[PDB]
Amino acid sequence: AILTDRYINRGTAFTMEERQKLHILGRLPPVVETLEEQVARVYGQVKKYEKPINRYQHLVSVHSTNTTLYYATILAHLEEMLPIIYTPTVGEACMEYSHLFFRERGVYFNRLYKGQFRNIMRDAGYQKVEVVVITDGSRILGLGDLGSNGIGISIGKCSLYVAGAGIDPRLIVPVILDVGTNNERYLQDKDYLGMREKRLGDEEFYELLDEFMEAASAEWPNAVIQFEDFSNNHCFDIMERYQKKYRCFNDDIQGTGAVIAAGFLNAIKLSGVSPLQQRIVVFGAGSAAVGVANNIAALAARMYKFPVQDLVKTFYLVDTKGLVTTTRGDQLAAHKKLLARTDVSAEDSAKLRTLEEIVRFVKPTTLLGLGGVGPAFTEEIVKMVMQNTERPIIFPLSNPTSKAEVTPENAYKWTNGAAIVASGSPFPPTTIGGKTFKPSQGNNLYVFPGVGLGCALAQPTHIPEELLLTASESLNLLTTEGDLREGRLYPPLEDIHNISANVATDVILEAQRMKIDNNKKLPRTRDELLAFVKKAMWKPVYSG
Amino acid sequence: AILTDRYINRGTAFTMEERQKLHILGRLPPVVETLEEQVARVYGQVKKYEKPINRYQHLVSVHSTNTTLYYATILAHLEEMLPIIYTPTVGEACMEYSHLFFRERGVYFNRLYKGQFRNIMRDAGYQKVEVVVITDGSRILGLGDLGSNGIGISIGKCSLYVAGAGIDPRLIVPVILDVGTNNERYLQDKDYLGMREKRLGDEEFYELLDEFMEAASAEWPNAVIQFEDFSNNHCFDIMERYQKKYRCFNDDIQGTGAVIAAGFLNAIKLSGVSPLQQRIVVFGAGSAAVGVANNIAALAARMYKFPVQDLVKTFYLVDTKGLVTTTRGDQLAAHKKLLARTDVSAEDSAKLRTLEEIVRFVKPTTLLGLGGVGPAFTEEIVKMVMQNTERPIIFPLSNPTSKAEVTPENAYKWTNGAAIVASGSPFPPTTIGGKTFKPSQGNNLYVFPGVGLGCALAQPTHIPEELLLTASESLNLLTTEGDLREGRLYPPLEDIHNISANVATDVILEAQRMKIDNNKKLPRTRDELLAFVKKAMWKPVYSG
Ligand SMILES: O=C(Nc1cccc(S(=O)(=O)Nc2ccc(OC(F)F)cc2)c1)c1cc(F)cc(F)c1
Ligand SMILES: O=C(Nc1cccc(S(=O)(=O)Nc2ccc(OC(F)F)cc2)c1)c1cc(F)cc(F)c1
Repeated sequence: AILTDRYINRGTAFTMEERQKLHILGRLPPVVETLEEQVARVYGQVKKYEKPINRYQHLVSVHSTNTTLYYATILAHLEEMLPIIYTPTVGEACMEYSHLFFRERGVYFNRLYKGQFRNIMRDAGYQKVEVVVITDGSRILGLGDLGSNGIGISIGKCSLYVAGAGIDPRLIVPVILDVGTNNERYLQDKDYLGMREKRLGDEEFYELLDEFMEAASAEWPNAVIQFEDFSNNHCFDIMERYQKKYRCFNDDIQGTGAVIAAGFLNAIKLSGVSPLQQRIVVFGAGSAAVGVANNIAALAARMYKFPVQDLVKTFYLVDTKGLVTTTRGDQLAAHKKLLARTDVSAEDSAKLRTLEEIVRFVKPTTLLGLGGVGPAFTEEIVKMVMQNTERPIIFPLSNPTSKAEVTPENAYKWTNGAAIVASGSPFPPTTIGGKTFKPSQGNNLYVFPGVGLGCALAQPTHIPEELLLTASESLNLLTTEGDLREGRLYPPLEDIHNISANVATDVILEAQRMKIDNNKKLPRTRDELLAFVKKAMWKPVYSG
Repeated sequence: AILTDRYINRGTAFTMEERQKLHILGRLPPVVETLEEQVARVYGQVKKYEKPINRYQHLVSVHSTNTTLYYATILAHLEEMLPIIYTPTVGEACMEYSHLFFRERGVYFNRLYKGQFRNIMRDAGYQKVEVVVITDGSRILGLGDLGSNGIGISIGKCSLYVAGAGIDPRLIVPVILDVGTNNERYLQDKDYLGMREKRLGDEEFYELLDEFMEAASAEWPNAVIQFEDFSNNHCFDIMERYQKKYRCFNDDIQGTGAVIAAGFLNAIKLSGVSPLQQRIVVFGAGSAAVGVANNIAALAARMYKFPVQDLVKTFYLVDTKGLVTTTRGDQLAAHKKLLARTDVSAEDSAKLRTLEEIVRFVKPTTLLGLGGVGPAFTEEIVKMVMQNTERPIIFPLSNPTSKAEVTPENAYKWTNGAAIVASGSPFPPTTIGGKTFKPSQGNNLYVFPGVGLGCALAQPTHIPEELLLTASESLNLLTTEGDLREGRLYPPLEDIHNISANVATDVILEAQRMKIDNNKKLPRTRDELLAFVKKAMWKPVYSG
């Protein structure tokens, strides 16, 4: 009952006296270790494997045997483990090694179980669920439809709430809504265990997802519902359909913009060039890219009370046709109209098509890379931004490292260390003339865990944009005057518990201000509330 | 309680109606599979890995989740899985990947627990244990001292009793007696979890092993104790110390000789050249090699009632100095004296040192490779044996494939298909002139499971040499006139359950004849007893 229960198993951390008392003497090799020693040992076992997928496979066996030791190991080595336990290793494990998720506790829905969703949730036998991560395996980036195998994405995401914000590992639920797959290999694969049919149309999709939201609201009323890795045809419409009626958010949309805005406003503080003096090229004009721009504007308005109209005029949106302007002659998509230049002539628009000529005309102080079309921030373009500011802000956020607009190394080299860089991936430091530079990674881990922990404690009726904006500001303000002097845009990733507790505290205070909080037990003053939030967090230490 | 219990979990083999009844609908992806389908799926998952160690790692995760599916997969693919789940992959997993055994149910003894062995066995909480495999990690071949990590050897060996003879997986216990290690890397390794000291001397070794045998005899009175992978300094002395007093055997010593004798007498039947006409070079003169020779003699005496003295005179023993003779001038080790030629002059002995000149003088009809010194059965030597018999019997039994005296391919090539070959490793078939040849593999799996199953049912007071000799004869007689016409020396490995049931039946009848059997419930006639033994075997099928 002790060794075989992964939540209370301590393995070699059981003392000789504990082993005798628990009648497990001789069930373990004789060495007694501390958790710190067990972590160092597990870290050596992980590094004995060269390939990410094999490191993940090892970590899965640790999680299945000693859950405290698993989470202890992730927190000791967070920056290094992140690429293994989530993007991009987790999607590779879903696509080709889906058996790595068979043993994990999750919930599988499909059309065959229509009208039974509530019964299936009841039967799962959870207590006071706090977080539910749901995907359909469609993929936000629309690469590698995973179908049913998308369960691995929900499982990996749930583990980041536990590690990042101390969501108790028993109070989190990974969910796959299998509405089919358009993955041709899977549709023909004898070993695919999911619904063997093309993805359902919107009407049936929403019937099943409505039943899921309603069942969850009734059976898991304390839960936050987080949408993960839904395709663009659904992810925005899902939030529009449910944001007011259920306690839900989408990390890809709302988390990404909260994190990027926080980093960007710290880049502005370091740059010299204040927010109304910034001239920002937004390379890429999808709904997501425009969402990030709007989140930057909203955050600058909150922190500084500049008129938002004036902040929107700092943005120069570039789509596949060129600079988005009112004089260009095309009918603009709704999301592009708000950021469209009104101050550029038809004749100038005609000559603003390539990024090099747009940069030469706009004279930007910032390049935001949200383009997903490879390395567009060329040496020539970086050299022109150096004419417009002493401290170019360059954010190559497109993933992976090959789709990225520019390497941090190149940005630092070409600017001789002047570039302020945030990345969507970890990069090693660059040294120029004995001076060391390292990009700030805008990882989504900075925001979703603290939103999850704040929404779990506060029990708000719903998650309005105010709570994401509060989380974005909280994150910005956690970057210390010391961190800022060393060129960091974010508090350090390894301090994620403190980050999450602060973000959670600020989200709770906002829910309290709006009177949407249903938990009347919580402190209503920041210092006392922060102390309370920290004590509520589950910690990967042996407890009893 | 259902999915999380590896003994009753069926995974996708639970029907839709079962999943609803058991309240696990939505705990599994929706496809329902038969066990045969699950086996094909697992077999594909195993072959997705290139390296043996990675295939083993996958099979460990299947065993931890669905034990019935694990054993079903091994039995469907036995010949292919054998090298992965035991020798030589298992020793590599012990040496460098010992974490693969952490989750497995075993028992760890050492000097720190002196006087507690019985309490530790009681606490392990087993019912009516049938088989116990114990090692100290010293290694029969004295390569790669594993210390505590030798637990993996006992675990792999126990799984071969379950797969080979349907020992119920709940009624088998893997044991490590950690009496230290002489592995210098381990003694310095911060992550070694065993007793960090050089191996104990003989007096303390036997104090601890005596306590083990006595504790086991009292707490697990129905068990057979099998010694596995003990070093030569102890393995023979252990059997001398315990064979009469406890229900125990050593598979390396007693199993190997039983299997090789059975194959060799079938090679003699195929050869034309009858046992008293055979002239057998025994290349290698260790205790083990001489044990095998004596087991061949004892089996030929039992099956054919030739005087054993006359069979012993068919053997020409070759040690590192040359042909073992009474006229050679050295003082012979006790085990070499029995097989020493008395019919070779001092002057002939002086000129009988190289294997090529011994073969030229002896004119053997058989070469037995038990030498462990690489490829000594050269083309020239094989060509000389062709002068002495139409059907040379060539047995390169030294492991691994590099220590082997000759490849089966070479033996078949050089003899143009006339060679009768048994190997200690699996080999692919060889085709010569459109005719296909494949060596017979003398795997230890043919004997120990059936001895374990016979001794579990019969509950003999002890395991005298009569029961091994009976098992050796049983195995020989299971090679059908059809198998023999196709050149096979052994019944087919994939029929291991039937083999084990027959071996077990013949062992029981022998224990009954000697009146050492303590189980009075068993049939005493072969047909009825075989039917009973088959029904008692655990089968990897879903039962309830
Ligand atoms: O926990 C058990 N044994 C253990 C033996 C050495 C060490 C440890 S540990 O917990 O201190 N470290 C550890 C663990 C599992 C890792 O994952 C992958 F390697 F197995 C990796 C490290 C644990 C255990 C659990 C059972 F359910 C049954 C049982 F008989 C033993
Ligand atoms: O058994 C479970 N799920 C399962 C899901 C798909 C398929 C199967 S299976 O049993 O039909 N096949 C299978 C299994 C484990 C393999 O090992 C390595 F891949 F996990 C390999 C194949 C089983 C299970 C067990 C739990 F303890 C909790 C839980 F939530 C689910």
